Order: sequence, then structure tokens, then C-alpha cells
Amino acid sequence: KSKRIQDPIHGLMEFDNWIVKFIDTEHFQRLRSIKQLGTTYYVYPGASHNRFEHCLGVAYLAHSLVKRIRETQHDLGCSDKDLKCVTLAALCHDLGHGPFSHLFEVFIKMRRPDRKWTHEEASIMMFDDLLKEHKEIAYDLDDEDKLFIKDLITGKKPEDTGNRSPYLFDVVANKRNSIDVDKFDYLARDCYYLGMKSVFDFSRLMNYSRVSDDQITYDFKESYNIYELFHTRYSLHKKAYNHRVGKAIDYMILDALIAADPVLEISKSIDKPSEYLKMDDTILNRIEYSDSDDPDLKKSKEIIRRIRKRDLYKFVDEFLVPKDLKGKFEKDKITKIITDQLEHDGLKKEYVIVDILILNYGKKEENPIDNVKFYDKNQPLKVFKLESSQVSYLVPELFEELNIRIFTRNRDKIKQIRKCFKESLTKFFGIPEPKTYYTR
Amino acid sequence: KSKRIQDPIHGLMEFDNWIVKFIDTEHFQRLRSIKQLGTTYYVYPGASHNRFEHCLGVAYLAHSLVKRIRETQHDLGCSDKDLKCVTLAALCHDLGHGPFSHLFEVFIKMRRPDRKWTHEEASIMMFDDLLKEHKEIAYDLDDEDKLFIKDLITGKKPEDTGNRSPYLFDVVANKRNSIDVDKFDYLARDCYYLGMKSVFDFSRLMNYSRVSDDQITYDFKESYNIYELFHTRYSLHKKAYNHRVGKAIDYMILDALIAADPVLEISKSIDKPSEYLKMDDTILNRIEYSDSDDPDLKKSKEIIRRIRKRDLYKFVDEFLVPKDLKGKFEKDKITKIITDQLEHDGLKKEYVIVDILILNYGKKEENPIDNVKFYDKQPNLKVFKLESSQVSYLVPELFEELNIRIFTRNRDKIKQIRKCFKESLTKFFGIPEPKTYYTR
Amino acid sequence: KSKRIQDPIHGLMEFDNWIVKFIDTEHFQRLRSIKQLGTTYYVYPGASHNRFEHCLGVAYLAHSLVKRIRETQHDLGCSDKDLKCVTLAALCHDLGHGPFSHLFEVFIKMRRPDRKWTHEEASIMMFDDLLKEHKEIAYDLDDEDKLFIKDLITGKKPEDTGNRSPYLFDVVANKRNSIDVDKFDYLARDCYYLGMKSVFDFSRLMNYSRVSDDQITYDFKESYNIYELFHTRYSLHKKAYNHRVGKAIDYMILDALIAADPVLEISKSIDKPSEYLKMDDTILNRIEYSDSDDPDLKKSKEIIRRIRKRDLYKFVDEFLVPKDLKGKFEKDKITKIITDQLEHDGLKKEYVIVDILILNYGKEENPIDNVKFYDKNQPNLKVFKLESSQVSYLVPELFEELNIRIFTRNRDKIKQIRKCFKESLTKFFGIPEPKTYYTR
Amino acid sequence: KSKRIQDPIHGLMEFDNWIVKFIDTEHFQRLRSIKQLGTTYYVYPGASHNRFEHCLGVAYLAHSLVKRIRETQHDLGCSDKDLKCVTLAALCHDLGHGPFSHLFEVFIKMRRPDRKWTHEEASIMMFDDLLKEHKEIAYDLDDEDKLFIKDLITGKKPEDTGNRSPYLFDVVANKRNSIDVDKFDYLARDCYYLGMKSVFDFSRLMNYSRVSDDQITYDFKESYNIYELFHTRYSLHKKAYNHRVGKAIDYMILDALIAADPVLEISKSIDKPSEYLKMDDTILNRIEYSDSDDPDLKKSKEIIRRIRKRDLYKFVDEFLVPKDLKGKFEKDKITKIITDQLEHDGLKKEYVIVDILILNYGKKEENPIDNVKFYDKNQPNLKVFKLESSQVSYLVPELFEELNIRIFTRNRDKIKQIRKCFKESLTKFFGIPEPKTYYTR
Ligand SMILES: Nc1nc2c(ncn2[C@@H]2O[C@H](COP(=O)(O)OP(=O)(O)OP(=O)(O)O)[C@@H](O)[C@H]2O)c(=O)[nH]1
Ligand SMILES: Nc1nc2c(ncn2[C@@H]2O[C@H](COP(=O)(O)OP(=O)(O)OP(=O)(O)O)[C@@H](O)[C@H]2O)c(=O)[nH]1
Ligand SMILES: Nc1nc2c(ncn2[C@@H]2O[C@H](COP(=O)(O)OP(=O)(O)OP(=O)(O)O)[C@@H](O)[C@H]2O)c(=O)[nH]1
Ligand SMILES: Nc1nc2c(ncn2[C@@H]2O[C@H](COP(=O)(O)OP(=O)(O)OP(=O)(O)O)[C@@H](O)[C@H]2O)c(=O)[nH]1
Ligand SMILES: [Ca+2]
Ligand SMILES: [Ca+2]
Ligand SMILES: [Ca+2]
Ligand SMILES: [Ca+2]
Ligand SMILES: [Mn+2]
Ligand SMILES: [Mn+2]
Ligand SMILES: [Mn+2]
Ligand SMILES: [Mn+2]
Repeated sequence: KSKRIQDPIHGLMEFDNWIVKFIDTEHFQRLRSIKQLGTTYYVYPGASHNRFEHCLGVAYLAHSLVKRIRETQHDLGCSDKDLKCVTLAALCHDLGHGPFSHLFEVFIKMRRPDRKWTHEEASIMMFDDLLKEHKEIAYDLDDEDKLFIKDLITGKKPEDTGNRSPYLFDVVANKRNSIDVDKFDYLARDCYYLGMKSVFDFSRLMNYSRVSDDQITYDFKESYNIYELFHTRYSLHKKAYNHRVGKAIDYMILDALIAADPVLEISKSIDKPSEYLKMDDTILNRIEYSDSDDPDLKKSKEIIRRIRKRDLYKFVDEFLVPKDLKGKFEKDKITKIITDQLEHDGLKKEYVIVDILILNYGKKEENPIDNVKFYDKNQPLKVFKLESSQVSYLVPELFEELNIRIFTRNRDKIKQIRKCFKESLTKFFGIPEPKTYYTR
Repeated sequence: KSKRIQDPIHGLMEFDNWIVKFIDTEHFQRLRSIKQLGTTYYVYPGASHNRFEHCLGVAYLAHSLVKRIRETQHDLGCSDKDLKCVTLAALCHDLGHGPFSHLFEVFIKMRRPDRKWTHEEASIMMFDDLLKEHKEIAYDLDDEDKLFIKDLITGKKPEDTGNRSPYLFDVVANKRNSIDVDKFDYLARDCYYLGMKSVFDFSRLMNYSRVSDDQITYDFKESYNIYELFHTRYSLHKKAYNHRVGKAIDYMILDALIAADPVLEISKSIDKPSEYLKMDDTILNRIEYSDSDDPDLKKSKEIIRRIRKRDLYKFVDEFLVPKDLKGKFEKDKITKIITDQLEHDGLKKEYVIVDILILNYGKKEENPIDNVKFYDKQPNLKVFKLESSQVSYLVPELFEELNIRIFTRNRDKIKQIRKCFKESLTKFFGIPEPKTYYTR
Repeated sequence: KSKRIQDPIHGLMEFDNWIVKFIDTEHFQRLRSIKQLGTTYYVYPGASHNRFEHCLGVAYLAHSLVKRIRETQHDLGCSDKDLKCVTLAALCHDLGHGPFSHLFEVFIKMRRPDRKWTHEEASIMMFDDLLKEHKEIAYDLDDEDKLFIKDLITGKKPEDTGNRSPYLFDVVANKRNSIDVDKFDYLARDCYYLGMKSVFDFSRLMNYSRVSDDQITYDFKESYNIYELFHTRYSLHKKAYNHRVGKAIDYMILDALIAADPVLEISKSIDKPSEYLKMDDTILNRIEYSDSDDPDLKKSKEIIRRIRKRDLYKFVDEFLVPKDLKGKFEKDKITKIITDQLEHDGLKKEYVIVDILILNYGKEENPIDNVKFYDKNQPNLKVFKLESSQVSYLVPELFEELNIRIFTRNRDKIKQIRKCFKESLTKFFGIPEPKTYYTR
Repeated sequence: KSKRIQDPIHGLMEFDNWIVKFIDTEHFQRLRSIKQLGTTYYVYPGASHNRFEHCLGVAYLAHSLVKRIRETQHDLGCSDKDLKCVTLAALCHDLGHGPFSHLFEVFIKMRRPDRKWTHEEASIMMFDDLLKEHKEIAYDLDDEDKLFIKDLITGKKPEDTGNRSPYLFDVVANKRNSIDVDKFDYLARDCYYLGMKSVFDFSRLMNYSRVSDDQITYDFKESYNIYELFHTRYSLHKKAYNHRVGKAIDYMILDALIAADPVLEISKSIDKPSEYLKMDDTILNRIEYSDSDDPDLKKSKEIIRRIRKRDLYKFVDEFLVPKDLKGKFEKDKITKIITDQLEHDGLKKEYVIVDILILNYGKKEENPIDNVKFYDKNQPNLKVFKLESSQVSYLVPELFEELNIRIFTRNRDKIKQIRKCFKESLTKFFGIPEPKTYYTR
């Protein structure tokens, strides 16, 4: 009946036999071969964790959070089916992730930019395919139930929630608060495995929440803890997720996948669920260990061998554009002028890689503790909202960061591309003195 | 002939006999009876630690850091005597702390305002008496070495450093960076004992620093870690150090010390070292259990019995002043108006307590990382200071935050003076509807 | 009403309003000044915790355990009244501890050996006085319920459990198994504060237990966890509790209390609860800082100054008896021949101290004795006992250890007393060569 | 030059540039695709770590320890070459590990028992190939240094260590104490990743040791800490390393490997370095993601399919032999009685699996604390001594060598039936009329 999974983050998690059925499926077990942080493992060797174990924690969190809500608020009318759908939604929210997680999206964009593929779109396809091949374990699931699970995976804004337990949309994919149990898991899981520390305490948000006004409301004593949630995500982005060598290795993995695409048809595995079953991170080993004499795979094997020998794409120069010049930036425009500068004075454009780095705290430029409602235990008083002049705390110095990083495929000539970077910056942005991150 | 002391933060601490004899002085062992966090133990039962164990950690960190500097930079001319002086400075930096730690500094502030007594001065007096009664253990120290220890304890600004190893002044009492091993210990110690998490890693700061420009410079990779030093301290202030009930219990202690002062001469103990040797946290127990029928001591026991019954001074409300009204504030000027407001409607002044809270991200109002010089293991020309864009992270919204907190010695008139605080706020130099802490 | 208290081991413990009424009493608040490990703080600086916080954890653990039992086994009939009794028993079990915890028990044994006093008896008396002094609290409990609480504080053998929830006797003071939530707290709290590690995990024993056969049964997969409970207690005794310098300072505190006993009536405070409320660890400070001219206070003050100066009683030698000579041992007899040996061939007998050390793993019982198990894998309701032939794990080399440790009050001579010990061993025991620990 | 690598166990690890060139070889980076705990990840999802990160820590600890010895005991004569040699042994001590670690040894033994191939032999084979294909990075090593490095990986008894710094054999593969920095790392790394606790503190063992009598001696105050090293490893075996379902999936992987061997020739990979370079855990995916219709491949594909659907081999029962009955026991002889009993009154023997579990507190039935020499800081004149019941009392295993007979079934419908045959064959093998198995109540 009930199962028990030992996890370093959540301890011992209990899953009912109903949950276990969807777990013991080739669709979900596929997540064991998909790394949670992609190429971070190649810079932070502790980041070996996969999306499989992360999804178990989100399902455990969502099930127990909704179970606490149902039992403490019996007048809410939340049914057993509502608890089952939110548990399946949490369990299958990352089912559609591809090899190296978000990097597969960039790969498919570079290959088929018109398909507009995204990982949670594949989550819908994989969820349906699991229900088709294992309809026995989903006998109790209705057609309106099946769409409920899919709508919770993607999340809905507070205006288009409907009448099917609107607070349940705050659990897995939060569009109003961005405070969800999925973030509770990976923030702590990645912190644990990267060997990093965090102040945010998700257990207090797990137990000291409540449902009011069709939304999950939190104790007003937890306001600074909610601050530390997005602070942990901000710090994780600034310390590990956006590491420069990790991005250089990311572009090498892309060039390898592109080269091996015509023979293996990697960018086509997303068209069929049967083909997506076999797509995971082991594709890198398949290319590496391929003995074929195809010039595509030979180029792809060379890039993979370059990873193993640490002969990676080197960094050239970085530039943070000021907020005053943010309006003039354009990814396609800045790429053309830079490549023209290499073509005019320099070498081939094949060497240079123009990378864009967008760091957004919260939702765009929105402050923390926005659209979240608070309560007081003493006053059993309507939900309230704290004003900007009522609470102060730590804040990101720059809410929106625009960084134009330059990588070179060839490690021979870096100083010439570094000079060419300043030449392109002074005539696109007009700044006579481009204050690049490598100042003089 | 050394001694290894086991500690939950630093593991096995190694102490040689030259300082062990200093640790085995009744002057140092007095710190066993002075809690590190004063009255925080009454709200956080885990905060049981005292200043004695903290000072052992600081002495351990100062000795190991300076020993590494001596073993890695032989050209600095740092002697074994210089190792002794900075180690002794660390051990005795908190020697002059009184009962309930900083609570005693504000007790003497009322009783003897002209004295302007600080625990840094008592540390000098206590250190002097230590050498007076234990001159057998200070035979190799001259007055120059003695005066060096005094200066290291008080800390000196970079300009007033002299040529007696100016870099050593950054070790125990940093007046330039605020990055000292004292902060290293108690931040890790308080987090461990309070049960709160920290984002700071002091071991990295200990192992990745070098001496240059007559100061302590840090690796560029530790820039984020330096931010998390003050992040951790800020969060600790916002959650534990400045707890409202902690200050409520504080004001009770001050009142009880005031009533017992004409009988016990508590405020006079800071004048003679042999009188100060008998002054610690236990004076509350001595007053509580004393059976004398003195009228001045009767009120002290009544206040102390109020603590045991948790019939404490009740928090009423607090007001976070806006940035625009900071210059419009004056502590003594505003206290007049709430005194006049209470005698109009309500009761007498004896029930209200006005409290000022100054929360500082680092000493005073400045970003402390702007005073840290860094080095990049691509050897830069000289040690450099981080520019505006070289690094961006979590900055405080208000570097200096002023909070007007209102406490009452009567628990029944919580709403009569909650109004009078708002009427005083709205009538003093403010706004039609003040937004205090409990306004919604 | 309900209050939550942060604890570094249990996180956030919630106490109902009826529990807070007991906490907010001078009887219970007295435990704030009763160190959990007595003089261990003088060897392990991290052991600054008190009996106050330990008691909160036992109450939280006991309450949470028995409440989960009723919510999962409704057929048991465990009423809300029984939940109240076992929670109070856990909260007040250590209410009778005196200064330095168990050390005070040895002190009263040496002073009034005919009283046969124990802190449990003082815990009942402190519980009776608490109710007498607070008539407004604890209205639900009747006289029969008051007897139940006292019986749970002392514990009862399975033959005298009665007919009112006999399983509840396993929660606080377990006599048939010794597996209780009291050990769950201090094993973890002492490890945390001493800076030690343990394999035992009380949380697994908390949520995976079942009540049957009028007792508390456990999952048979936790049989090795039960092994590690008693392993952790055995390891804590062998590493911290029984430290040789800890016992040396123990005798110093005892000698000082003896001198001051006629004046201060320390050993007589266990007769009147009103006198016992002022009996806490700060009594050492009142003696140390006394200005009285009585000769015993000077003798008491001189010993305390020896503690601060670290001129402690020096450990001379220690001898472990073999199993075949255990029966030929008697504390009074071996002390006499050692005393007579010092008197004839040596110095004054006041120098030598003869200390017995008994270390029992659990008598000589096996750690899985008398605990019944249920199989969660196969759905079952019957309990079973694991035979010794179907389990194998770690086990102490010596289940019972008897050591004769000798300390001297005079550190001028040691080798002389050490020689008298060896000659007394050959005269009291038939061995010609003494297998002491200071052989070489 | 030097590089700093962040690790959750050791924090920041520094590596000199010469060590980095070995790390950045395809032979070392292959360990990124080999799980440290084999199939344990299928039971404990936190145990996702690979041999690459574990070997990084071991080389870091081995370098730190030996570097300290050279700086605190100049008179020993430990050369830079010696420090280079032991660090390389630590980095390559797991170089020849096959897919799912210890599982591959059983696959070679089952397929080719005459070879008796061990991953130390493959470690030798892949270490020689590492230097052959990267000769520019090993220019300073001579033939004797290579023999020094190779022997440090295996380890040597105290009677077989020469005069070339014999204490260094205690750093990576300790044959006298079993106290090496290999255990220092994976004991902590496995606990951190499985989500389990440990009483051992390897930091104390790293700094409170001293070399004398051609060995590594430990401070007297660390005697309890040493006991907890083997306490932690013993506890890790009883809950994680020897999990029944982990062993059940171990046999599933084996059956699928034998079934796929005629087509993929997996067992031949242990012969040529170039082929073993492609040998890692990913072969589980290549077999299940192939598309050929070979009947041998179809049999292995089904086994992998039952892994994903948790239609695994079911644990039947376990029998701990008594100490008296341990002398009268033989693996091949007891197995015949069980198959004969199942072929008599049951179904075919293809469903039953006979597994013999051997748990050692040390290496065999010796106590490793009896082979470590201790010293005293307050008595430096006193020669290093062994523990001789003088303050030597702690927790020891009841059986220093635990022998367990476990039965697995390939079909879950015959669990109760095979359970009877296990007790039947137990009665006709041992002189025990009523055997008390694991599931007997
Ligand atoms: N070299 C190397 N670094 C690793 C490896 N695994 C994790 N890392 C970490 O990831 C980071 C990658 O940086 P580098 O390997 O130096 O890449 P790079 O900066 O282009 O190379 P350099 O220009 O020589 O510094 C390193 O600093 C390591 O801390 C590995 O296998 N090899
Ligand atoms: N001296 C001293 N030791 C402390 C103190 N706090 C904790 N300890 C620990 O207590 C242990 C025992 O104290 P010792 O000073 O060694 O007592 P002792 O063994 O009788 O004295 P010695 O003759 O110097 O060895 C030491 O090893 C320290 O690790 C302290 O404040 N002073
Ligand atoms: N009452 C009480 N609280 C404690 C104690 N120890 C720690 N605390 C914590 O300290 C916090 C302070 O709250 P209270 O003691 O109730 O003080 P208060 O808020 O002024 O009192 P109330 O108005 O009744 O809430 C509590 O929330 C507890 O979590 C204790 O011994 N008694
Ligand atoms: N079912 C299942 N168990 C897992 C999984 N991952 C880890 N485990 C753990 O492995 C343990 C044993 O696996 P089980 O699925 O129970 O397989 P089994 O014990 O041989 O057979 P059953 O208990 O009848 O299901 C479980 O108790 C889980 O804690 C998983 O993905 N599915
Ligand atoms: Ca309150
Ligand atoms: Ca000593
Ligand atoms: Ca099972
Ligand atoms: Ca680099
Ligand atoms: Mn996710
Ligand atoms: Mn300090
Ligand atoms: Mn207790
Ligand atoms: Mn290894």
C-alpha cells in the first residue's frame, strides 16, 4: 500500500499506492537520466542530482500541503479527487524536460525556431501518453479531471482560475505569487547538492499557510521568509546557475547536438512520445562512443573530446549595459554589428559566440511580497497586505540585469576579439569609453 | 605543552599554555556567567551560550589566521610576539562586558550619564587588573606589547595605525572592513544556538585572504561571501537580536536594577576591578532570592517575579519612519509630546516606555564592501576596490533604519496608548494617517 | 493562547495555552538556572544548555507522540485527559533536579545518607507545590489524574501499570524497555551542544510506532535504530559524561558545598519547596562573592577560587577490575585499606579521593530485550520478539565496567599516592602486578 | 596554475596544475558516467553521485595529508616525487571500475570465471593507457615511480613495503589498518548523499596523526574516533550497501547483461583500453533504447522493462547462520540441496536465486583497532603502542564476519512456495530441526 522514499532533503516521504503506480512508469523513470542542473555538474561536481528525485519531493510537498489544507479547513469543500490531481500535477510538472533540462529548449530553438517548442508543452504530451499506455492506473480519472491536472501543471492567473478549487493553482505552478512547492524543493535541493547555504525556510511556509480569498495566504510573521525565497533564487542564479564556464560548456554541448542532428534526428524526438522516451542525457555518451565514419558525428565527437580534455570555449569579454541604454539593445542587431566587426577587421565569425544574460528578480521588476496576502493569528480578521513603507529588508541592487557576454570557439586569439568587442560597443551604444567587465 | 578544547562550532580548538594561563584567570572565567545574547534566552531557549565560549572561538580564529599569515608571507616581518599580542587581544576583547552584556551599557547610561562608560573601557580595566594579579604569566610582555594589545582591542582606523604591523588591526577589531574574526565566531555561534540558518562561510574568508597595502585583502571569489557576512548579521538582527519581547524583558531588568541600585550600588561596580569581578548575570538571582525587607528591593523582586509569571511589559506598536522624516526625528524632542499626550487622555507617564531602534547594515550608514580591497589570483597591478558594476547583490533598502517602538508597563491599556501613539505621530511633524506596524 | 517556541533540535514546538500556564511558573522557570550536564560545561564549553529547554522538548515529543496514537488508533480509548497527564508528566519529570543536576544527588547522599533522596521525589514535591501555589490553573485534572501524572513521572513496571492506558507508561519513564521520549531529547540535545555525532534517529522511532499488548511496539526495521539509542547513551557516557576532569571538578564543588552547608542549609532545602525554589546553580556564585567572615565560607571560597585558577584536584590513577575479581570488591573496604595505607606509609588521608566508576550499557541485558515488534510489510496485527539468533549488530565489549579512580586534593605529590594505590591493589586483590592505566 | 573546485563535503579543494592535467583526461572523466553506489540510486534517490567526485576528494585528502607530513617531519625524506606518486594513486584508485561498480565484477565472473578479472587490474590497464595517450603530462615519472603508483593503488602488507617511504601505503589503500583517506571520503560522501548520519569525524584523523615505525600512527585521543570509522561503515552496510531490493535489481542488471552479451560483446571490453573507455552505466540505456530484433537482445530488453515497471525479483527470505554452523557451510553444496528440493516438489529452478551475503567489520575477521599504533602528546618519549585493553572498550560486532543466505525469486507468485523449500533444504543441510529464518516470527 503506502510507500516510503528516503530523501536527504525531505527525510522519509510517504507515497500512497495510488501515487506509486504513476511513479513506476517508463515515462517518469525516464527522469532518472536527466540532470536537474544540466551542465552545472561539469563545474560543480556536487550537482549530480536528476529531475526524477526533484519531482518526488514536489509531489510529496504538494500532497502534504493540500492534505493539511483539507483537514484543517473542512468547509473548503476540497475533494479527494482535487488532492489526487494536484499530486499528479506536481509529480508530472517536469515530465517534459529534455536532456540537459533547459538547454534542450535552446537546442530546438536553434534547429526548429518555428515550432516554438517548450519543455512544459512536452509535459502535456508525456502525461497523455502515460495515461494511454497505463489507463488501468488512471481508471478513476475523469475527462474534466484530466484537464484539471494539465491546467495545474501550467498554472493560471487569478482571473482565469475557474471554480474548481482556485487555491490549488497556488500549489505547483503559481502565476499570482510564484510561491509554490516546486520552488520549495529545488531551491533547497540545489543548495544541498551545490554545497551552498540559504536562509529561506520552506517548512515554515508549509505549515503556517492558510486558504482565504481564493488563494493561499501566509502568516505576516513569514514576510521576511518570503523575501528569502526569491533571495535564494537570485543568489543561486548569481553563484552557480549562470556560471561562465558552465555557459561555455553549454555552447559546446549545443554544437555537438547540432552536428549529430542530421544522423540521429535529435530535434525530431519531440514529435512522438515513443521517440521522446529514449531521449535523455545519455545521448552525449552515444555520440561519444559512436564508431561511425559520418563527418557529422566526427565533428560532434571532436567537440565532446574537447570537453573531456578541458579545451573549452574561452571567455573573451563581458559588458553590462546601463539602465539608460537598455532600450537600444537588440540581440539580433548587436550580433550583426559584432560579426561585421570581425568580418571587417579580424577573423571568421565562426569563432565568436555572442551570449545574452538576462537576470530578472521576481516577476520582471516587481518588488518582493507583491500580490501575496497575509493574516494574523491573533485577529481571526480579513486578509491584509503590507505596504512598501511598512516593511524593509535586503533587496537586489539591480532588479534587471543585462549582460552581453562574448565567448570564442578558438582559444588562440582572445585579445583581438576583446578589442573588437569594445569597437562594436562604442558605435552601437555610442559610449566612447565602454566600461567592460575587464577594465583596461 | 598544549590543550585541545572541543567546541561545537570550530571542532577541536588547539590552545598553547602561554594563553591557557591567561584563560585560567578568574577574570576570564567570569565570562562563564554572562550570556552572549543577554535576555534572548528568555525567548529563544537555545541561546544558552555565554561570552566565555565565544571568546575562546575568537582567540582560536585570531591565532590560526595570523599563524597562516606568518607561514605564508615571511617578508612581512611579523614576529612571534606579534602573534601573542593579537591572540591576547582576541581573547580579552569582551572582558569588560557586564551582566546581560550590552544591557549594562545602557544601565550606566541612565545612572551615570556623565560617566560615558563603555565595555571597551572595562575591557582595558579588566585586562590591566589581570596582569596586575597574574604578573607571573606576563613576564615576556613589555608595556609596548601591552599597549599594542590595548589598541588592538579598541581597534584603530587605517590612518592611526603606526608601523607596528598595521594589518593586524583588521583581525579582532576591524574599523575599516568590519571583517574581523569576532564577527566570524558569534555569527556562526548565534546561528547554531538560536537555531537559524546562515548564508555566510567564515572558513572561506579565513583561508582565502592575503596581506597587502598594510591591510587584509580578500580573493575576488569571496566577494559574494563578504556580502553574506552582513546578510547573516542583518537577518539575525531582524529575527533574534532585536526581538520585541526581548526588549520588553530588557526594560524590566533595567527597572529592577534601578530599584536595587541604592541598596546594592550596582552602578558603582564599574569603578573597581575587584567589585566588577563579582558582577554578572547572577545578580538577578541574588536580588530575587534575597530576604531583606528594604522598600527599594521590594519593587525589584516584584519586577523579577513578573518575569517568572510572564506578566511582562506589553508591546504596543512600532513605527518605521520614512526616509524623508529621518532628519525630522529627535529622540528627546519627540518623547515630550507623548508625555503630554498621555496626561491629557489616558493615564500617567509611568506606564509608557519609548524605545528607539537603530538597525545598521554595518557600522553607521555605508556599504562595508566598498572599503574592502580585493586581489585576483591574474595578478592585477595592485589590490583593487569593486566598482559600481563589477558586482551586484542584495543591498539593504535602508542602510540605517529608525523604528519608534512603544512599550507599556501596564498590560490593560494596550489600546488606549496605541491610539495616543498614532495621535502623537499624526500631530508631530507627520501625516494624517500614520502607518504603524499594526495599522492593518 | 497556543504558543510556538523555536528550539535548535525540534524546530518550532507548539504548546497549548494550558501547557503555557505550567511553563509560566517560578517552579518551572527555575530550571533555566539548572545546567543539564552539571560540570561538563567546565570541560566542554558547548554544554551550556539547561534543564528548562530539555523539559520543553520532552513535553513537545510526548504530546506529539501520544496525539498521533489517538488519531491513528481510535479503538484505544485514550482520552484527552490522558493526553494531558502524560504531557504534564513529561514537562515536570525533571522538575526536582537540584544544582548541577545529578551532582546534587551525590551531595545529599553524602550529607544525609539516611534520607535516600532522589530528584524524582523532589519532582513530585515540586509538582504538588506548583498546583498549591497556582490554584487558578489545571482545573480539568482531578485527584486521580494527579496520581496518574506522578506515576508516569516515576514510571511503573508492566505488572503494576493498571487499567488506565497502560501503554502511556512507556512514553516518559519507560521501565520495561527504557525507550522513552526523554532519552530521545537529551541524547540529541547533548550531542548537538557537546558537538558530537550519533547514528540514532529518534524521528523514525516517533512516527513508526504502534500500541499493542498494553505497550508501545516498533517497526521491526527499526531494531538497529533501537540498538543505536543505547549505543549513543553508552558513547555519551564514555566520551563526555564520565570525563576524569569533570569528576575532579565534581569533588571540588561537593567539598565547597559541604563547607557552606551548615551556614546556608543547602542539604536542608529539599524539605521545604519554598526553600528549594532558590536552590539552583547560582549558589556557587553567591558563595564565591560572599563577604562574610565565617571560616567555612572561606574554605568554600578557597575551593571555588581553585576552580577559577584551574588548580584542580589531579587525577592520579585508574584501575579496571577483571570480571573474575568483580565479586571480591567493596567500595568501603577498598577505601579503608587505601586510606590506612596512606595513613601508615604516606601523608594525611585528606589528600586522597577514592571514586568508583560504574558503566552499565542498559544490568547485563541485551538492547532488544522486552521490546515487541510489528511487521508493516505484511499487513498484520500481532506482535513478535526478535530472537538473538535472527539479529546481529554492534555490542559493547564490556556490558558492565567497574573502575577505581583516584584523585588527589594536593597536586604537590602524585607519584607517591599512585604507588600506594598499586600496593593496596595487591593487598586487596590477589594480583601481584596491577593492571592499572598508568603502568607505562 | 592551481584550480579550486567546490565540493559539498570538502568545501573548496585546491589542485595543482599537474594534478589538473590528469583530471582533464578522457580516462578520468569516464568516471562521471559510473555511479558510486551502483544500483543503490534505484532505492535511495539521493545517491546520485558518481565516482568522479569521490575520486576528486580522495586525491585531495591524500595530497593534503602527505603534504602536511613533509612540512612537519622533514627528517622522513618524503620527496616531491613521493608526494606526486601517492596523489596519483589516490586519483586513479578507482580508474578501472566498470558499470555499476561491483556489479561488473559479478558479470565478468559469471561470464568468464577463469579470468577472475578485478577492477584493480583494469585500473592498472587504464592507468597505463592514460599515460600512453598523454605522455606529455607524465614526463617526470620513471619506471620505478610507475610501479610505486601502481602498488599504492592495491596496497601492500607491512612486510611487503620496501624502504621507499613505506608509511605512504596507509594513505590510499591501507592493508594493515584499513584507515585510508578513501574511506574518509566515501563514508562522509555516502552519508551526505543517502541522507544518513555518521559518528566518524575524518578531520580529526587527518590532523592528529604522525608517522613513525614506517606507518601512520594516531593520537591516543582519536581512539574512539577510529572506532566510529568502522562503526559508520558497518552501519552503512546494514541499511544501504546491502539493501535487498538493491541486490534484486543487481541480479536484474546481470541477467540483462548476460542476455545481451552475445550481441554487444560486453565482456570483451575488459581486454582493450579503447573499448573500456566506452564502458559505463549508460549501457543500461543503450540496450533499452536500441531497435534490433535479436532474440537475445529481446530477452534483456524485457528485463529492463520490468525494472521500469517495478516488476523486480522479489526477496524471499534470509538466513543468518550461527557461529557453530559457520564451519559446516559451503556455497556450491548448499545451493544443490535447494535446487534439488525445488525440482522435486516444485517448479523449475530458473526462478530461484541463491545469494550469499558476507559482511566484514574490517577486511576479514580481524579487528582493525588491534593493528593501529598510538602515541601520546604529553608523553613524547613513550614509544608508539598498540591498544591492550588499556582504555580499550567500545562497541564491537557480535560476529566479526556475518554470513547470510538470502533467496530471491524471478517470479513473484512463488514467494511463499520457495519459502517452504528454503526451510526444507535448511533442515536437511543443517542439524536444526526447526530453522529460524529472517521472516520467521
Ligand atoms: N579543469 C577542470 N575543472 C573542473 C572540473 N570539474 C569541475 N571543475 C570546476 O569548474 C571550473 C571550470 O573552470 P576551468 O576548467 O578553469 O575552465 P577555464 O576557465 O576556461 O580554464 P582556464 O582558462 O585554464 O582557467 C574549474 O575552476 C573547477 O573549479 C574538471 O574536471 N576539470
Ligand atoms: N585549563 C582549562 N581547560 C578547559 C577549559 N575549558 C575547557 N577545558 C578543557 O578541559 C580539559 C581538562 O582540563 P585540564 O586543564 O587539562 O585539567 P588537568 O588535566 O587536571 O590539568 P593539567 O595538569 O594541565 O593537564 C582540557 O583539556 C580542556 O580541553 C578552561 O577554561 N581551562
Ligand atoms: N510564555 C513563555 N514564552 C516563552 C518562554 N520561553 C520562550 N518563549 C517564547 O517567547 C515568546 C514571547 O512571547 P510571550 O512570552 O507570550 O510574551 P508576550 O508576547 O508579551 O505575551 P502574550 O501577549 O501573551 O503573547 C513566546 O512566543 C515564546 O515562543 C517561556 O518560558 N514562557
Ligand atoms: N516502488 C518504488 N520504490 C522505490 C523507488 N525508488 C526508490 N524506492 C525504494 O525502494 C524500496 C523497495 O522497492 P519496492 O518498490 O518496494 O520493491 P519491492 O520491495 O521489491 O516489492 P514491493 O514492496 O512489493 O513493491 C521502496 O520501499 C522505496 O523506498 C521507485 O521509484 N519506485
Ligand atoms: Ca505575544
Ligand atoms: Ca589534563
Ligand atoms: Ca518492498
Ligand atoms: Ca578557469
Ligand atoms: Mn520543477
Ligand atoms: Mn565578541
Ligand atoms: Mn530528562
Ligand atoms: Mn574509492
